[PDB]
Amino acid sequence: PAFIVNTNVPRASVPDGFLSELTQQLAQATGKPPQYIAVHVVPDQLMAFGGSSEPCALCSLHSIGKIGGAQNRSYSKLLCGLLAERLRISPDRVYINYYDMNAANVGWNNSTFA
Amino acid sequence: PAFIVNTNVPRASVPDGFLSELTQQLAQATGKPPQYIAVHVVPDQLMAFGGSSEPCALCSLHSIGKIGGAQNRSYSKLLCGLLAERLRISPDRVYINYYDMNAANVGWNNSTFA
Amino acid sequence: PAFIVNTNVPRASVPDGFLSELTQQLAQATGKPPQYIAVHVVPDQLMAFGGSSEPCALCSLHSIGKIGGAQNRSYSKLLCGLLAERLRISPDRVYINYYDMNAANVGWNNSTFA
Repeated sequence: PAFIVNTNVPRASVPDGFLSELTQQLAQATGKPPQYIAVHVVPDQLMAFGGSSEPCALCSLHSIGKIGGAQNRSYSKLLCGLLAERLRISPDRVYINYYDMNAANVGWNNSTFA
Repeated sequence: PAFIVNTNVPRASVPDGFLSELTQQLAQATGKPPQYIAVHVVPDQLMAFGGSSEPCALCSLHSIGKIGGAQNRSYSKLLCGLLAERLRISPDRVYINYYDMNAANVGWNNSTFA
Repeated sequence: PAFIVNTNVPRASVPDGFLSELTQQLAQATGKPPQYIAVHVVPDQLMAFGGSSEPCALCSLHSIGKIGGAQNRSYSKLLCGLLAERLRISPDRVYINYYDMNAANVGWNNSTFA
């Protein structure tokens, strides 16, 4: 799974250990080994949410399965909670797009997961 | 909706008020309330379009509905127009990927839209 | 087609010519003229893969068709090879997501490709 967060929060406000925390919580949430979890945080962005430049985030979670109605509600509580606690972003200024990827459509290690 | 523009145009060439203009025009075009429109502009990128490093852009528009053949043509005229007027990017050096998101696959405010 | 690479490798480690090499090889691989290939490299990112911050990459390849099981295996061999040779990224620390776009969902030149 791959989790990406783009935010207008500055780099200095991203705590040491945040990528490691996301890796662990995402492994737990998705049930996938942490060795397969990729995380990417992009601070200092030029962004607005509802016209406003108050802290906000646009995110994505891509996974081969483990994506669905109940699972995605659960992920959103988890991830919005982490963004609120660690980056001081209000959950109502976060979008997370969930993508259920086909294994044939994910490249890794010179081949695909199919 | 969420609109992301990645461009090799430098930051200093992005005019003041650009994120607000995007937010407004996208609310009008999509019919969505402006409080739900998110916008993200990423200048100074290392990019090429058709092998050339002349001004170009790669963009995305994600929306829960309001995506389709005619609607996307209309969006592209609006958005290419704005990139041309405000960033001086030729419309023929812009790609815009459109995504119709299922409500269950968009997280916001600790839950999803489903 | 549009190919995006996000990496923690620093900007100074991206060799001269790399966007052109990508453009050329992708044109050959996809069969699309190079005039229609866009490439975007994003270095110096805050990323972890499998819990560690050795060189890694998260990439995407969007194309109108020319996406499928065998094709995508072939693209991954090519692209992981290039990231290994030019950026010194181990192919087991690369994910590439492949998107088969509908022509009506790709904006260009004030309209769509439909």
